[PDB]
Amino acid sequence: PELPEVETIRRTLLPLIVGKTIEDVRIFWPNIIRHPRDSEAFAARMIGQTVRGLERRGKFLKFLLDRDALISHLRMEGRYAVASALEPLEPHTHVVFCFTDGSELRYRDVRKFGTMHVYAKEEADRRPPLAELGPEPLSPAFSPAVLAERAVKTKRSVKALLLDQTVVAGFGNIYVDESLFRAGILPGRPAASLSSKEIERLHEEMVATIGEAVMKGGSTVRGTFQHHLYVYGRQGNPCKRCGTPIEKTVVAGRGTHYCPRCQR
DNA sequence: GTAGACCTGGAC
DNA sequence: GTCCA
DNA sequence: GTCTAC
Ligand SMILES: [Zn+2]
Repeated sequence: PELPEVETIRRTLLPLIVGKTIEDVRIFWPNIIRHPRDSEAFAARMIGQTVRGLERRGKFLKFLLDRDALISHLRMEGRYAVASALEPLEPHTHVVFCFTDGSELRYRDVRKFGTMHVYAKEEADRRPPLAELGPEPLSPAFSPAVLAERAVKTKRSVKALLLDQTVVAGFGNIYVDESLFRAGILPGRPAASLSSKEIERLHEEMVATIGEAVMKGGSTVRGTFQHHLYVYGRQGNPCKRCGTPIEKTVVAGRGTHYCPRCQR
């Protein structure tokens, strides 16, 4: 899940929990709770608070309660669902919040990588993990200029620069490869070796890609945007623009898909 | 930079 | 049995 | 998806 997936979850979950008051919280896999460290304290501070709103910052979901904010990261398998407290839980359910009306919010995560933090509202943006986070791609904060300042100062690949959440928030393996394809730029190339015409071009393809994926409810990998993917997950398949077999190597320590003729 | 963690169930 | 994200 | 260790 990247910005489009996390943003879709946000729009689809808010109306199912707004106004509900928390009555109890249960943890079946402690390590998921990062702050406060003691999972018993995390559970007790939320009791009695009402869900007032739900926001997003990069790839993080930000639950807004009475005085606190709950910060949740889904990593690779994390998923949410609301249901009746009288029915059986699905497997791999590690954290559950029970509301005073008999319903509950369930969090599942097969690999157990997800994380959760909670702080008073006014302190959330000044502390980890949201503190040293970059600007939103669909906002004036992100521009061709703000993308150059960072590129003209490093040897690392251009893909390695886009995966970094401090540079720009929200992009992942799927949308980084797609964006670089639409811009005609090889992923393994140096960030400093990019011209101005390329920078602006890359900025424009990232905005148009993230925007499109959102209007389609994200992509279903592992939702209808996966039908619009050009390179991701298409090793040894004819390119949609030129017909050259898509290739797959390894850049920045991650699997990488690209077209050898279209990108350069 | 690229293995190596942190975990687990479908792929081949 | 075993390699993958 | 991220963080850490040669
Ligand atoms: Zn091509």
